[PDB]
Amino acid sequence: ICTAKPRDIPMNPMCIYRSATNRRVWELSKANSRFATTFYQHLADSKNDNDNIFLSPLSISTAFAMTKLGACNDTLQQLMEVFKFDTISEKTSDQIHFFFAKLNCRLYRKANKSSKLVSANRLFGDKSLTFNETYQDISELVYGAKLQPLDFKENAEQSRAAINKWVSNKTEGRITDVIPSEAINELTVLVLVNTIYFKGLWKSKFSPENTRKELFYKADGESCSASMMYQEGKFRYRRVAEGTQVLELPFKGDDITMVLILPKPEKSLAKVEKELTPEVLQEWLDELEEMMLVVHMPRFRIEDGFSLKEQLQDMGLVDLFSPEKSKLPGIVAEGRDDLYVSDAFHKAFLEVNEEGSEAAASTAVVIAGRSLNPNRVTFKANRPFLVFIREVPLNTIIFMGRVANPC
Ligand SMILES: *[C@@H]1O[C@H](CO)[C@@H](O[C@@H]2O[C@H](CO)[C@@H](O[C@@H]3O[C@H](CO)[C@@H](O)[C@H](O[C@@H]4O[C@H](CO)[C@@H](O)[C@H](O)[C@@H]4O)[C@@H]3O)[C@H](O)[C@H]2NC(C)=O)[C@H](O)[C@H]1NC(C)=O
Ligand SMILES: *[C@@H]1O[C@H](CO)[C@@H](O[C@@H]2O[C@H](CO)[C@@H](O)[C@H](O)[C@H]2NC(C)=O)[C@H](O)[C@H]1NC(C)=O
Ligand SMILES: *[C@@H]1O[C@H](CO)[C@@H](O)[C@H](O)[C@H]1NC(C)=O
Repeated sequence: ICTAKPRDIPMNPMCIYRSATNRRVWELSKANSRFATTFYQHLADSKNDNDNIFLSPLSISTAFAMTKLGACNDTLQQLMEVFKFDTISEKTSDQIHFFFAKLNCRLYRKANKSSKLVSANRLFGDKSLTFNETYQDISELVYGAKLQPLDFKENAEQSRAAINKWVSNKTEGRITDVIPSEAINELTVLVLVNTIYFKGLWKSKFSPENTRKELFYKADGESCSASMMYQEGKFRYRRVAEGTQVLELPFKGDDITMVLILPKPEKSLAKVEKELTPEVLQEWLDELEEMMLVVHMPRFRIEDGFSLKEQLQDMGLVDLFSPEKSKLPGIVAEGRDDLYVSDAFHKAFLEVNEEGSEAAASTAVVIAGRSLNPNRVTFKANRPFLVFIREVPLNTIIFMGRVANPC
């Protein structure tokens, strides 16, 4: 529950780590964003400069915190480090989860229903096994993560298909193939899943009479018909250092806003992407002022889908993915120490139009399946701009991306 005190909810898991109440929530937002930034940069490195990039970093943190609940030692420590939970001012590693839940409460349970922002988590564990009873309870109590019994052992590729359809249902059709083909096997014990959906209407619309098809040129040497939108109004805006523009497009309500970032034409995104931090982002935010301006942005849809393994390994999640060293003895009943994350996937969808925006994303951590290779199917394109959908009052980057192809 959201309306509760720190001691009230007995959320003491197995392990623990070292290292008014509203300020906890806020410290976790700083943590989350630091992860978000860093995760973004590593992920950027993996991709081309001209490739699209979209994701919910909030989603990832959530799914990995869910996982954290049955972690121990060199798995629990790394989890806190990598996801900057070891930054929040509190001495115990089980205190993260009370605040994450409260953050989640603020995010997904508001009276202000200008824009729709929902989330659904769920554990899908093998049917034959028994899961630690405290584990289970906290999972559902803190995150809302019910445990659904699927037949990993026998009917494997249909349970892969049932988790995907579950995500699909919770993301209004947008997120369809979270779990890639052939990743859930006969040994798959548990699959931890997050889901976030957003849909907002602009605070000020783009009339559809003013949209114009104009052609877009890629770095390879190709053309596509972009659909530019147009509008004129007062918008929080700033031309910052190096001739970079930061424009903010608030949604009906003012609580959630889309924040664009475009570099001076000559320059690339790289410089800005390489120096991108939470501090940097808030600087610009504080700088912005109300301005009469003409906005031209595309009518477009981007979808991004990837594994988090290599990237997260790079930032320090090494034990968790390791078959020999991974430490997760709070999940099942006996302490099965053959629990290790095979692979973890993410998939996001962005759609911006005249009427507003729709964003969806999902994260699925898979315990003991296979670890497949990055399945890449995307093309490079020119002149990219960063997008960020954020919740103002609670300092959280919900979605975050780099649009690079508006067709
Ligand atoms: C994801 O799965 C959800 C269930 O867990 C499911 O949501 C439920 O869907 C039904 C839709 O049939 C919702 O019920 C609606 O309730 C109102 C009651 O006021 C009805 O008016 C409405 O029926 C429509 O109304 C007409 C009758 O005047 C009829 O002619 C129309 O054709 C139509 O049937 C529904 O009965 C229910 O509230 C939903 N929520 C829950 C929690 O159950 C989702 O559809 C599914 N989403 C996706 C994307 O798959
Ligand atoms: C489920 O996990 C809990 C902790 O995550 C385990 O219980 C703890 O066990 C130690 C002693 O063995 C006690 O000091 C703690 O107070 C226990 N917690 C509770 C709530 O009992 C528990 O052993 C696990 N259960 C199973 C079946 O494995
Ligand atoms: C891991 O942590 C538990 C308690 O936190 C401790 O008992 C154990 O010795 C640690 N090390 C290993 C290798 O398990």
